[PDB]
Amino acid sequence: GIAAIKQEHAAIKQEIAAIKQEIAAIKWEG
Amino acid sequence: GIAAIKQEHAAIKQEIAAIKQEIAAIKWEG
Amino acid sequence: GIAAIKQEHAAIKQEIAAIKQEIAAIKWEG
Ligand SMILES: [Cu+2]
Repeated sequence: GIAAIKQEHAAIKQEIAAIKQEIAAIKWEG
Repeated sequence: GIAAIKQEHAAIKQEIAAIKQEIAAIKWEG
Repeated sequence: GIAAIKQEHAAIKQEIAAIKQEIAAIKWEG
């Protein structure tokens, strides 16, 4: 139902935030 | 409700499109 | 409706998995 969808949004939003962190590291590490 | 979920989909979809643009720049800039 | 939302989640989840594959290739190819 709606609650299930909202829980999958939050997971997707955490997948995206981590991707953004990896992208930053690819550009700036070192 | 459903409308709220659809508005968070559209935001997620814009987060992803920008990520794809940054990935392209990482590979091809210069 | 809910089914439509679930179909857009699955698409988003495939967009993310491919992004993760491209990120891995950027780091490790070669
Ligand atoms: Cu969603």
